[PDB]
Order: sequence, then structure tokens, then C-alpha cells
Amino acid sequence: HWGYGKHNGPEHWHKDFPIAKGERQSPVDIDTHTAKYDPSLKPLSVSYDQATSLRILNNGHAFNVEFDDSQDKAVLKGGPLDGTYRLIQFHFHWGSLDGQGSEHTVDKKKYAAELHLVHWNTKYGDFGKAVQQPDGLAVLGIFLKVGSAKPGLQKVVDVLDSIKTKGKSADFTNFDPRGLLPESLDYWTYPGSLTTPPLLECVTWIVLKEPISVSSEQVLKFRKLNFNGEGEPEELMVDNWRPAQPLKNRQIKASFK
Ligand SMILES: [Hg+2]
Ligand SMILES: [Zn+2]
Repeated sequence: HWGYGKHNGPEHWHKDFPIAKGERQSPVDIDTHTAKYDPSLKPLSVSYDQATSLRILNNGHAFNVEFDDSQDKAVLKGGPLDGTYRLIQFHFHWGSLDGQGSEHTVDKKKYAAELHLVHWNTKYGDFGKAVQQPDGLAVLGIFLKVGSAKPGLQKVVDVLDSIKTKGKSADFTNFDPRGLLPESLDYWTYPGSLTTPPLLECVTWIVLKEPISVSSEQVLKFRKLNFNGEGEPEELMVDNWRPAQPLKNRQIKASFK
């Protein structure tokens, strides 16, 4: 099926998923001199105090930290969003080298990795229904650069050994996503899509300007993951990012200036 290699990668996705060439595809390049400050943006509200993680899963493309979304707990609201969006999972995209890995780019700059915290609009009852709606999802995107270690990421790093291959999962309770947030909540926002098939055009993107710094040894451990299933030829899980897609006259707004 779809992947990131030469024969099943982003350039092939359009065949099974025609929407790959659609009008609001993600990621995009954020041209900082074209994005306009928007005075009508409300303050962004990230409320992760009562977040309840359940488990971590290697799905053969990335790893997802999944949350219990059966109650209103970890929610994103404010900014460009109307109503309340519930955290369901987070995952990352990363490179084989520090000079690449992010999906969004900033004035064509690629970061070492990108964190996606995926939330669904609670007016639609659940995730599956939300992804049938143009405002069904909100994704908080956070860039990763290589420098000082991120202490709040280490619990994730340490569990990766138990989920090396496609299909493996581990109990992952009491993880606090607040340990993954940078100081500032300044952001760019635009309407877009999921960056993995089925590439559904249901996302309000909120991409934070301030990256988090992770250590070289932290990202190195990301790179020890496998795309393949256990007992199969080893294919390192690296470069699981989709490159920037056409903006198509969409408007990127900034929360700051
Ligand atoms: Hg949609
Ligand atoms: Zn993602």
C-alpha cells in the first residue's frame, strides 16, 4: 500500500487518493512575508491538564500516541476555531538527517521533525463523522529542531524500543502532552488536509512559530523505528514526511505582529 519509498511515496498517492491534487492539500510552505496578521483571531486555548493517554502504536508509517476522547478533557479552542475540538492522537514526521523531516516549511526552511496533535470538532459526535466535514478537524503543528533535550519527550523516546515494528503497540498511560509545547503560542493558520492518505480536506491547521528543541540522541531513537513488520527485511522508519503542496490562492493568517 502507500508509503514513503520510491514506488509507493507521495508522488504515487494521487492514484488511489485523487484528492492528493485537490484544492486544499497539506502541508504547504509558509511564506512569512505573504501571511497577514489577523486582528479578528481570538486567543488560542490549549487545555491539556486532564489529558488521558491510552497507548502507543507503530502503524507502519509513524507512531501514534492515542488518547481517551470519550469525555471532554484535552481540548483545543479559540484562534480561528469555532467551538471545541478534542485531542484524539499525536504523531510526528521526521527525516533521515537533521536538515529535513518537517512537513510544513517556513520560507522554504525544513526543520528536523514536526509534531501533529490531532483534534476533532465535538459538534460532529466523533472522529469518523468529523472527517466528512470541511471543519471537522484541527491539527496543532509544532516544529522540532536539534539542540537541547526535550524532557517532556523522553517518556515517548524510552517506549520506542517496545514498538519497533509495524503492528506493535504498548500501554502508554499518564502521558502529559503539555511537556511538548514551546513557550509561545504564536501561530500561522490556514485551511488544509491530513498529510497522509486518505488526505481528507477537513483540517484547520494551526502551526506554531516557535519550534521545540529535542536532542540528537532523541531524534536518533525515532530513526531506529521500522516501517516493516517483525520478522521482515529492515526498512528504517525515516523520511515519513509529505513535501509542500500548492497553496492554490488559500490565505495563511498570522496570530502575531
Ligand atoms: Hg472534509
Ligand atoms: Zn501528521
